[PDB]
Order: sequence, then C-alpha cells, then structure tokens
Amino acid sequence: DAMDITVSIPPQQYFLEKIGGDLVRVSVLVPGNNDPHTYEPKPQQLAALSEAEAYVLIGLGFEQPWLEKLKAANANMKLIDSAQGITPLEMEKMVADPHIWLSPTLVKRQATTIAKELAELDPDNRDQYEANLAAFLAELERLNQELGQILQPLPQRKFIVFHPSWAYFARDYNLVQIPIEVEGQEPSAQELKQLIDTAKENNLTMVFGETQFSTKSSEAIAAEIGAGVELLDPLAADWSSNLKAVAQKIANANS
Ligand SMILES: [Zn+2]
Repeated sequence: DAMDITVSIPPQQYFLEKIGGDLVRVSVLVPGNNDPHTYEPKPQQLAALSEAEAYVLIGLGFEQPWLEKLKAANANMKLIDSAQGITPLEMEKMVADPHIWLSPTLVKRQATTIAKELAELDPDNRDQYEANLAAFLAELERLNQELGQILQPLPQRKFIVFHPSWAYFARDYNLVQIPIEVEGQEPSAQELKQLIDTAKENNLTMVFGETQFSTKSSEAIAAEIGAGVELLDPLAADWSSNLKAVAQKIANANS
C-alpha cells in the first residue's frame, strides 16, 4: 500500500515522515556518519532503487555526482527537486551552497514542494498530504521562533566549525559561521594559525567539529586558543531536536 520513496540524506526522512506518515516507506541513500559530498552509492543500493516510486533530491547540485546512476537504476521513478524556487547562497561564487535542509524557513519551501509532488503521485490521499503539510509548516514556524529566542541575545555572533554546512542556518539567525576547512580541504599550516588568531581575537570559547569529518584540526585549534570541542551533526535524522541542540550549543559557547 505505502509508496516506496528514497531520499538522499537522513534529515529528509524526517521531512518525508512528517509529510507522508504511513502513506510512504522511506529509504535513505547516504549513511548518517558519511560525508555526503564524497559519497558514492553502493551497488546493493542502486539495485534496491528499482522498487522506488520516487526519489527526493536536495537539489542545487547536491546529487550531481550520482544523478546519471540513479536515473539508469530506475527510469520510472519520479525525481522530486525539493529546492524548486529557492534562491541559494554561493560557496565562493564555484556554485550554490546546497545545505538548505538546516534552515527551518527554507524547509517550509522544501516541504511544500514535496507534498505537492506526492499528492500528484498519489491523488487518492491528497487531502491527507495537505493536512500533514499544514501540520509540519506550523511546527516549523514554532521551531523557528524557538531557535530565534535561543540565539537572539548572544553578544558573540561568531562560531567556528570544521565543515561549513551552516550558512543558511546562520543567515536565518544572524550568526557568522567561520569555517576551518578550505575548499573541502584540511587547512594549511599557515591558515591554521591565521584561523587560530582570528579565534583568539574574537574570544571564541568553543570549537565545533562534525561527526562526518575528522575533528583533528578543531581539537588542535581548541587546545591552542583555550576552548572546548563539541560536535554538531548536520545529518541527524531527529532533525528538529538536533537543530535545537545545535542552537543551545552555540548559545552556550558564546555565553
Ligand atoms: Zn556539507
């Protein structure tokens, strides 16, 4: 009975569960502990794709590397581009920043696009997808207000992270994300120092790393500038509670 849908990353399963509930059965391509930017789908996964009725793309080029392989594995599945209508930020002007799933504001748009496409695929349950969408959009506004309350009073708006997956989140809440990685690469020995000074000159209290990437340089920086080390997980499946934990971590660090 349920529609088989595959999504790219764990957070999307959260969005799909909220929008589809029991009407969909979700599979996920990228493991929560892998760097999605260098992930290559496994043969057993491409085979399983033949069962899929639809595939939900983050879009903005996020899936560019696997796109041809997904289409060849299943030519009948609908590709849902969840980034439709969204104006992206650029990562050094080469391309769009694809981390739109960490902005509650932009997720409202992704959710609307997804529900609209699912209702086209499964017209008989259109009313349920619409009601489920409405429930999820209201939850998103409430989450947005909650995150804004946690972050608006910070005098320190800057935070250092290893991998820059938080540019949209940061724009939403007026934070400044200072990344350690450069062009998907570990910092130079010089850059590391420069980054260390930057961090010293701003009195930063904590350095964040991400589970999917080595925290080696975040740890070295923290040891050198007198800070602690915390993990932020941009791929957490428990999306809403993870975002609140992220905001609290940032608030605790600038406090
Ligand atoms: Zn990323």
